[PDB]
Amino acid sequence: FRPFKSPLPLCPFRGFFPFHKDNAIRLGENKDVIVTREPYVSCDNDNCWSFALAQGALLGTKHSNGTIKDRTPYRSLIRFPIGTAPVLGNYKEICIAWSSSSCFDGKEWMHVCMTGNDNDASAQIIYGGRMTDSIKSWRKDILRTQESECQCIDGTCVVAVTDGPAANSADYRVYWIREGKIIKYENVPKTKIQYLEECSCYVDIDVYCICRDNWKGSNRPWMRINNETILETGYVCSKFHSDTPRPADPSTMSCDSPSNVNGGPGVKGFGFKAGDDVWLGRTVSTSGRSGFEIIKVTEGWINSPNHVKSITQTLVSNNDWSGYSGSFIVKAKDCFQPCFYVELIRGRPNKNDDVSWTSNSIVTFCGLDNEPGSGNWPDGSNIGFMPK
Amino acid sequence: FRPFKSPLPLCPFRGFFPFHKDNAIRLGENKDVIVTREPYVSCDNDNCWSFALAQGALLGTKHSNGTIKDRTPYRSLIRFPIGTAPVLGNYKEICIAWSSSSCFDGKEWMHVCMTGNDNDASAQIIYGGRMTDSIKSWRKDILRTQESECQCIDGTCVVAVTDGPAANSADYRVYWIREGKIIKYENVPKTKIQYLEECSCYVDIDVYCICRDNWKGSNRPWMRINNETILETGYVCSKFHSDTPRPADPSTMSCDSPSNVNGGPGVKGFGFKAGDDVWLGRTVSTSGRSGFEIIKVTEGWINSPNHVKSITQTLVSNNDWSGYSGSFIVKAKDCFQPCFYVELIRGRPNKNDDVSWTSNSIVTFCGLDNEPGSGNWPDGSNIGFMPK
Amino acid sequence: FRPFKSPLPLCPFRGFFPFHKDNAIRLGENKDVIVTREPYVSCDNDNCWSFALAQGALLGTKHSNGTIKDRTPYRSLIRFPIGTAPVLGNYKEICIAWSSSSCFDGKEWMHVCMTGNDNDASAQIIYGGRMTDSIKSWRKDILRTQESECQCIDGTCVVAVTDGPAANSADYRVYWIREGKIIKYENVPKTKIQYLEECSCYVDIDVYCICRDNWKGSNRPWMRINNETILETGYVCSKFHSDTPRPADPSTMSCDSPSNVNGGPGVKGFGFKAGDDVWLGRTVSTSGRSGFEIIKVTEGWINSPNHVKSITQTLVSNNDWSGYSGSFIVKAKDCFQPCFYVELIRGRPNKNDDVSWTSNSIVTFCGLDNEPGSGNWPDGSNIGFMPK
Amino acid sequence: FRPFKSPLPLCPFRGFFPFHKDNAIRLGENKDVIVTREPYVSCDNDNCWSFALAQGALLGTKHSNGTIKDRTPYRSLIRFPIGTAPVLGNYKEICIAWSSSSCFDGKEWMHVCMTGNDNDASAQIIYGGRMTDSIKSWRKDILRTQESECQCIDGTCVVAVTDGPAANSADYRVYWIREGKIIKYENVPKTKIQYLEECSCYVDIDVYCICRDNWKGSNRPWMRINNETILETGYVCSKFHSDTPRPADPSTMSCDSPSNVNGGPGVKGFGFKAGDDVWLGRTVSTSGRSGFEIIKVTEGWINSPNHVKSITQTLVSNNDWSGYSGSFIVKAKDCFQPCFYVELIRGRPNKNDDVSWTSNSIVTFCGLDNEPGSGNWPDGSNIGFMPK
Ligand SMILES: *[C@@H]1O[C@H](CO[C@@H]2O[C@@H](C)[C@@H](O)[C@@H](O)[C@@H]2O)[C@@H](O[C@@H]2O[C@H](CO)[C@@H](O)[C@H](O)[C@H]2NC(C)=O)[C@H](O)[C@H]1NC(C)=O
Ligand SMILES: *[C@@H]1O[C@H](CO[C@@H]2O[C@@H](C)[C@@H](O)[C@@H](O)[C@@H]2O)[C@@H](O[C@@H]2O[C@H](CO)[C@@H](O)[C@H](O)[C@H]2NC(C)=O)[C@H](O)[C@H]1NC(C)=O
Ligand SMILES: *[C@@H]1O[C@H](CO[C@@H]2O[C@@H](C)[C@@H](O)[C@@H](O)[C@@H]2O)[C@@H](O[C@@H]2O[C@H](CO)[C@@H](O)[C@H](O)[C@H]2NC(C)=O)[C@H](O)[C@H]1NC(C)=O
Ligand SMILES: *[C@@H]1O[C@H](CO[C@@H]2O[C@@H](C)[C@@H](O)[C@@H](O)[C@@H]2O)[C@@H](O[C@@H]2O[C@H](CO)[C@@H](O)[C@H](O)[C@H]2NC(C)=O)[C@H](O)[C@H]1NC(C)=O
Ligand SMILES: *[C@@H]1O[C@H](CO[C@@H]2O[C@@H](C)[C@@H](O)[C@@H](O)[C@@H]2O)[C@@H](O[C@@H]2O[C@H](CO)[C@@H](O)[C@H](O)[C@H]2NC(C)=O)[C@H](O)[C@H]1NC(C)=O
Ligand SMILES: *[C@@H]1O[C@H](CO[C@@H]2O[C@@H](C)[C@@H](O)[C@@H](O)[C@@H]2O)[C@@H](O[C@@H]2O[C@H](CO)[C@@H](O)[C@H](O)[C@H]2NC(C)=O)[C@H](O)[C@H]1NC(C)=O
Ligand SMILES: *[C@@H]1O[C@H](CO[C@@H]2O[C@@H](C)[C@@H](O)[C@@H](O)[C@@H]2O)[C@@H](O[C@@H]2O[C@H](CO)[C@@H](O)[C@H](O)[C@H]2NC(C)=O)[C@H](O)[C@H]1NC(C)=O
Ligand SMILES: *[C@@H]1O[C@H](CO[C@@H]2O[C@@H](C)[C@@H](O)[C@@H](O)[C@@H]2O)[C@@H](O[C@@H]2O[C@H](CO)[C@@H](O)[C@H](O)[C@H]2NC(C)=O)[C@H](O)[C@H]1NC(C)=O
Ligand SMILES: [Ca+2]
Ligand SMILES: [Ca+2]
Ligand SMILES: [Ca+2]
Ligand SMILES: [Ca+2]
Repeated sequence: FRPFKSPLPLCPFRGFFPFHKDNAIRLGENKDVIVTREPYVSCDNDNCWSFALAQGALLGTKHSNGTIKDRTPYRSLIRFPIGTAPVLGNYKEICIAWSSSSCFDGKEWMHVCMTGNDNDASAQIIYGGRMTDSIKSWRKDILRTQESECQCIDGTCVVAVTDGPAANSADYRVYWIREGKIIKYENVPKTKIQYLEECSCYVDIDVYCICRDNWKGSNRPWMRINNETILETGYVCSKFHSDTPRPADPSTMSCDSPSNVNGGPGVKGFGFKAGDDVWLGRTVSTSGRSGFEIIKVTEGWINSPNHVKSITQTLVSNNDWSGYSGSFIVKAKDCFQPCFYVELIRGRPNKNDDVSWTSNSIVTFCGLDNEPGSGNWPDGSNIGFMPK
Repeated sequence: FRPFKSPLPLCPFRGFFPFHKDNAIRLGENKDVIVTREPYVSCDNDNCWSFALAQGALLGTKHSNGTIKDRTPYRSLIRFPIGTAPVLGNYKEICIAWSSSSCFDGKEWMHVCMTGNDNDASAQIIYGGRMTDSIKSWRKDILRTQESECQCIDGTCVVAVTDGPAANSADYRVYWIREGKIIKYENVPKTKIQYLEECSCYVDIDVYCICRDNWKGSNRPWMRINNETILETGYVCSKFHSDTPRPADPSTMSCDSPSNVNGGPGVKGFGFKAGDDVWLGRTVSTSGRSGFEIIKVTEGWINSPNHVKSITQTLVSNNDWSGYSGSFIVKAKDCFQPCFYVELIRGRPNKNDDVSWTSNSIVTFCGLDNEPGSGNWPDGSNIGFMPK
Repeated sequence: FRPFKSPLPLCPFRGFFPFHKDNAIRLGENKDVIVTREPYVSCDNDNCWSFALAQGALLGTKHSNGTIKDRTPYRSLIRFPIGTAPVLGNYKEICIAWSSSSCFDGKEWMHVCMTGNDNDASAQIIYGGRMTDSIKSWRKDILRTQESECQCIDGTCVVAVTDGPAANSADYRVYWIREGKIIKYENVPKTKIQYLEECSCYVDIDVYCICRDNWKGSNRPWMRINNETILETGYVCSKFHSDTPRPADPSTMSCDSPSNVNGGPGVKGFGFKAGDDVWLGRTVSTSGRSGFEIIKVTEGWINSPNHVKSITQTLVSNNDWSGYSGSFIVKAKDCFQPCFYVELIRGRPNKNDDVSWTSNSIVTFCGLDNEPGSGNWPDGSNIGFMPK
Repeated sequence: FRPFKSPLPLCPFRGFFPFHKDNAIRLGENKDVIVTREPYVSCDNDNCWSFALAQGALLGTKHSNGTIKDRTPYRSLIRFPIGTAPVLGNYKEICIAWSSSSCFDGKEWMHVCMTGNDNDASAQIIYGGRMTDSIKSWRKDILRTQESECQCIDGTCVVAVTDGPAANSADYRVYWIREGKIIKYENVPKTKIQYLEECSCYVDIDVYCICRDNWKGSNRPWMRINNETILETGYVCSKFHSDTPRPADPSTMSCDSPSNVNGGPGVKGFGFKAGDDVWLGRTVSTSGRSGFEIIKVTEGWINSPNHVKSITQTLVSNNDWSGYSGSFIVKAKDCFQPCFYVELIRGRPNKNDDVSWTSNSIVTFCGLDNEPGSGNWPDGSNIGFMPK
């Protein structure tokens, strides 16, 4: 018997520390590793797990040629031990999916899995391994979800779902799901947020989601959500923006609207509110998906003339490829510890990755109330050693 | 402590949704995957599992040459995580078998495994991992069983077993087995059913089995069974037939006899009675094992002038190979959810699959009381990429 | 909490039925499988397991060349799921060993593992994964044990151990071990038995062991043992002998001494006393390790003029290689079910197995009180397909 | 519910016996095995486990070229079943690490993982799978730890940590950690010990650590520690030294200071105090990392004119490569059994290992109060068979 996960505050932290790293591309040199992208991490009562969207092919085989393609019927959400490379001998297949989210409610896993035609997709809700509910595409344009962990409070899980065009109009919703049954949904208000995709969420009493505006905002949109409703929305105030591409630091402080510059295409990313301050992950490059750093911006959560980057940890050098990044939480004593993963994409379309496939490895970090050291934890593969 | 599975009704449903897909042939390009055919799915209290008859060889090796052959001593029933490809690092060997059925009674797994010479086979009954009973061939002509899950109610498992020629006379029986001990059997009445093989069964209070007539019927025979006896028998009334080959729609309504057209060879398939209606899986082709669709036929379970195909979901295109299909159930709150798998056969004898082996992948779907979208989930292998 | 295994009688049986088969050599064609020999089977409360002496090399690699050699420091007792091929992704290493025995006492596994120099070996006793005791070679000539499961009654495990020359003098002992601690040993009386090695044991209230005389007896020596002492000894009375080599049927009835013909080298084998009758496994060939059959000899356990082979099941044809065979038991309701495995050796020194390695696969059978069918379950590998 | 491990005495023993051996290099001939070094063993309530620092590459692949390098971001502490080779299908990734220690407190695993830049490393403390605390490099010169198991008494784990130069000044500390939270640390007194690295520890009521002086001592430094503080320190009195390199036997008795001869570079090793006597592991060679033997020195723990080598077991011949060695304990009834592992390094820089990689296999031994036999258990690989 296990209770449902509760609404705990975020633990205090002052830096991020290297946790797990899978070295999946390096370890895939002899064709053992499953091709993936859009990885994330989520934990149950006992263990943290790696999740990713597999491509139904082994890295370096002929079927891996062309895996830059985002949506195929051969993509499945898979789970494998955290920090391990995904191989046929260690993975589990969760569901057929080209977009997904997963979260553990304290008793069972819930997953949200989208698959099917772009104009007629459906999301399958899996709870305790059983398919319990579904969502039908209502805008017939790539029904899609977080690509990282959802969050559950007192038995009700909250997940962000989008249907509609990129870089233009589109519907953005939150769904509330309890024991695998959809309870209700809300259309996200568009008073502030103009575009929202690929939300990265965590719990700090309430659920906070920091997402991707792929049209007009180089600043990230966000929502605060509880077990019943959407409480607040906005864009991250920080004049130091954290999407990619983005303007050079320092840029504009826009708490209530997109920056209206360098809006697309964006990249999935995350952040953590801490009092009036905010921590934001971002690529080191302002233009491309290279490097990864996390910054703390003093008073960055609020409207203030005092935004300053008080801390910058460079975790993946700008000479190394990155990709999506997302938040996850780990229960501590009476608080949730903030953690994140970084997707390290290798292959197409990265300049000079002369192989025909596209895949990734993973690195992860967790927050502690201690001072960090420094290092660099990139994918580490020599692309010239790899089967093409 | 777990109770025996009970006689629950089928859940309401109005469409089928993509669940798990293993992409086993694609993932087998580098010779990691075990050669199989006749797969199925069955679930215990905690997990659903893939089962299949392995061929005692890895795909693309020299020993895989000629695996079109149905019965050898090197075939074993194996189990592997649902939606995963079967590899040496993840499989379990259940028993030596070239025909099988498995079901979980709420406490333990039962398996029925036939092996040996065509004219002197025996079925081994395995219960909780121990060999507990057996059936000796009494007609000395390929003693054989469902190739999908059996069903257990209140501790008594029911399984269909056949001994005798194809496309001609033969004995068809149901066996009742409790904690691995055979309690009784009955010869299936031949008042209506003329041929019965490869039953696909599920629970809707009672056990319903929809099977394969490989001689005179393009319509499928069926039985309703409880923990003690056979309650009813017939052929599916639907004027839209669901075996392969079969006449073009619309055909004859034959509730009580084979259609007497396009009788053989047939293919293993399934259906679900829903009130007076029936859902039937079938190949898209009326002649060959290509494509897969499921249809709902209004009043298709009964004698009626009003049969109409109210819903048709095309799940595997007619340009893609299919194969056997079968039902399985998953316990929900107070009902059983109807699900099915489709075997996607690649290799011999499929036209233009120029390899020497025969194997399959798996895709699965479950029923929900929601409207589905649309898509296509075929095997997906480029046969020209495969080791021959 | 689990009780110690009790002294139950053997279940009634009238035939043997195919259980698990690993097809390990066939599945090893692509170099995935660990080289082994001297396999056996033993079960705990929940599962049966395969055990074997690995050679510290993968089949078909350069390190597999020369693995006909019996004793090296690179041999370990390994365990893997019953009926699966042993691969790096599924095995467990139990202990360093070039001779072993294992048994489960109802609570924990005990293993006996010999390794080291031929003239200074030691046996390590492992209990619940901990090394708890040891036996030092006292004759300095290949201290060695059963190569199949030992037996435990009411917490005391019994295992046969030999030290000394082949085809000549030597010490034969039984050891009693409780929770991994050696309690006592006895030198086996030489009033009847003249040579004893590689005992195959089972429980029928008491422990019965049927062993290998490698010097003067083509008939098999046997012992009856309880939790304190050796109760009786003899040679199997049956005038149909069951070692290899052996005289043609019918031969001499020798209840109390070796046959004094075709004495060596012998092969590990087994049998089951059933009332006054006996079941004996044997190679089909009277000269070599080819084929496998089991016979029932009426009144074969006793001195009688009425010995007749009432049943003969041929399980591996004489055209196929066999090897060691041994008994194991599986708890049923209030009796122990008799089962056995057969080692199917491929490679050196088998005529026309033109490879440089030596390894095996496994097939297993269990007894039921039903009539069997017939079949053939040999290794099944085409040696010409194998890496040499 | 499990209690914390208690302060038990060491069991009596008079010799060491072969336990588990992985044969990892032999089994890695076909590129299945993960490249490692700095292995060790540690046990929980149920099982013993192998741990090692992986190099994020498979043995014999192009990424394995150059793995002699000690510290990279691609190194992770991994865990795999004891005596098995580490492969993608069986390993778990514990944390990112180029130096580590692990121990089980009776309830959960704790790990200490150092990674990052040489001049700015941090140690992450993992407890029950969660990152709970950290240590920041305070001397900015390769913050580092035991490379073998730490020890926990009554819930408080003790681990030795070093920061600073080799063969010169440096800080050496002990940290006390409880449920993953750092409680306190102490700088090790330098009244006797002048250099301390890579401590091998065990429990004999208190924690005893025997370590490596890499500057001035061919004799090994040691500490005795309890759940609150450092109790005593010294160098092992034995006039037979046990580091590598070292003077030939017999050398100087130095209980309170380094020998001041053959001081560096040293090698990680271990020993066990037994009354006034001491057991010491050492390479057979006095100059290089070849062979392995363990000696008992009568009165070797104390200042005495009577030091004599009463027992010498040669476990790996001087013709075979060895490497690091370390202690671990296994709970027996009311005492802890002393055990050890030996790292068997193959590849660079070993003379005539003409491959581009560096890796290891493992062999292990445990102490019993019985007389041992003799044997040789080296790595066993033919380096000429290996992919380079
Ligand atoms: C939603 O959860 C509340 C409990 O959580 C509190 O209120 C939330 C809206 C949010 O602010 C959390 O951080 C708070 O901790 C549930 O409220 C309980 O309802 C039951 C039944 O009415 C009642 O017996 C309890 O007193 C309430 N508990 C508390 C602490 O107020 C509420 O039912 C949840 N709603 C849904 C739709 O599940
Ligand atoms: C990656 O694949 C491309 C494309 O392969 C072709 O189209 C695929 C959909 C499939 O049908 C393949 O069988 C086809 O070959 C490869 O580019 C092709 O290379 C072949 C052989 O050299 C050549 O005949 C074609 O003209 C090429 N087609 C195109 C459009 O460029 C490419 O070589 C593959 N990359 C690697 C590293 O193998
Ligand atoms: C078969 O099962 C019944 C219980 O199931 C009911 O009857 C079946 C035939 C079928 O119609 C199900 O859908 C029904 O739910 C067992 O009947 C029980 O028998 C015991 C012992 O006699 C008696 O104490 C109970 O009252 C009965 N329970 C009910 C609900 O009637 C019957 O024993 C089973 N038969 C066998 C051979 O196992
Ligand atoms: C698949 O196998 C066939 C048949 O192989 C032959 O018969 C088998 C039972 C076994 O004994 C094999 O060793 C035999 O070679 C292969 O067809 C044969 O190919 C060989 C080599 O080219 C040729 O000498 C024979 O004449 C062929 N035999 C026949 C009856 O056609 C076939 O090539 C294999 N397919 C693949 C893709 O390897
Ligand atoms: C050996 O086991 C007996 C119990 O088993 C019975 O006697 C054996 C020798 C054998 O014949 C079995 O088949 C029988 O079932 C133990 O006897 C018990 O001893 C305890 C302690 O003295 C006593 O309280 C019980 O009454 C005895 N039980 C029975 C059924 O007689 C005996 O202790 C065992 N000996 C050893 C050395 O472990
Ligand atoms: C199996 O091995 C033999 C022997 O290999 C030689 O001795 C071993 C102990 C080891 O030192 C190897 O490196 C040696 O090569 C092989 O027979 C040898 O083959 C080589 C190469 O053709 C030849 O130079 C030697 O003269 C042969 N030695 C002997 C004694 O015959 C044999 O070829 C191997 N078998 C296979 C299938 O590879
Ligand atoms: C450290 O452990 C002691 C108990 O262990 C004893 O003392 C150690 C220093 C060491 O010598 C061991 O070998 C001994 O077995 C803890 O002492 C207990 O403290 C509690 C709370 O004050 C008290 O109720 C008990 O009486 C003490 N138990 C004993 C046996 O004396 C002590 O608390 C531990 N200290 C820390 C910092 O955790
Ligand atoms: C092991 O690696 C060395 C070095 O490889 C070179 O440097 C690496 C960092 C990486 O950049 C590689 O791609 C480089 O090739 C190999 O030595 C090189 O061999 C190549 C090919 O023969 C040659 O062109 C270079 O001159 C060599 N470089 C040096 C410094 O020697 C070496 O061959 C590898 N060993 C094995 C067994 O493959
Ligand atoms: Ca943007
Ligand atoms: Ca038909
Ligand atoms: Ca003999
Ligand atoms: Ca030194």
